[PDB]
Amino acid sequence: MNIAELYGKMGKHSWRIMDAIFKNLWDYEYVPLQLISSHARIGEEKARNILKYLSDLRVVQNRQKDYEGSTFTFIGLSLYSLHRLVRSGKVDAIGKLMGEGKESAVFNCYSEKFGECVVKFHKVKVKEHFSVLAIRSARNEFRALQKLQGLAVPKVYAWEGNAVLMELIDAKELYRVRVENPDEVLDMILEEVAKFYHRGIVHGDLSQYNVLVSEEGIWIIDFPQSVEVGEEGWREILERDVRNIITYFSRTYRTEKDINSAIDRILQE
Ligand SMILES: Nc1ncnc2c1ncn2[C@@H]1O[C@H](COP(=O)(O)OP(=O)(O)OP(=O)(O)O)[C@@H](O)[C@H]1O
Repeated sequence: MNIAELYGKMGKHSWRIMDAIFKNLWDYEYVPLQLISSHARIGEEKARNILKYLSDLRVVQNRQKDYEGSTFTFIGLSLYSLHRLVRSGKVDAIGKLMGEGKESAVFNCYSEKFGECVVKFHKVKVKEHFSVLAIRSARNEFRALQKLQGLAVPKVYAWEGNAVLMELIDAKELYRVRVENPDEVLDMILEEVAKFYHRGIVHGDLSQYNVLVSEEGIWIIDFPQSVEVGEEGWREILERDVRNIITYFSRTYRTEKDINSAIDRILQE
């Protein structure tokens, strides 16, 4: 069922129940029914009924093991985030899915103010909380993009929940394009990485899947794993972006660039 049809099934009472989940995410995964109810100002039995219906529509997940509590699914938190974008007047209509995998769903959408955009809905210290982590990814991407404005990255328009609204780039992933000047394209990527670094940003997942290319040039996208220069492991993360992109060019084009020199060059600037 499309996100636009799901959006159409939501009434004001539904939105207010979901606001009440969202505002309490910071201190529960499963927000207790009693608090959803007290925040939304909707009676308990009726809140319970709205939630069971939201569950049938896969917007929330309701649990009853320790206590009656509710949290967003991916679809739900995305729907809610879109809602906040629509109410801020930044989006008018959501459009068709452009792609989805492991980390995000990316939709086309149209804005009167910003034109034809994408909205990217994000999914996903002890190494072994879905909503708060997806919203932190979203926000991280948004701030990185903001600090990078003016370079070859999308213009960024807004952030709500797990959603970032940004400019549609008319270009394809590097991986899907055979370039005939690979050395120059590799150098234009490394130069942009140097400009990120001068702005205090490391991309954090640079690859052939998030450099976009056309006749016009390249763009870099996808910044939810980006860190600031000075954060823990930043330098090793920058090295991994440089090594990885250079390795992709070596494998695909037998480009000859030396990894350690490329990094030293970026770092000394
Ligand atoms: N601003 C945009 N303009 C054009 N297409 C985009 C834009 N943002 C995302 N896309 C398309 O959607 C795909 C997935 O988005 P993105 O790479 O940012 O998310 P991801 O979840 O990290 O996936 P990936 O592994 O491909 O990097 C892109 O590789 C690209 O083809």
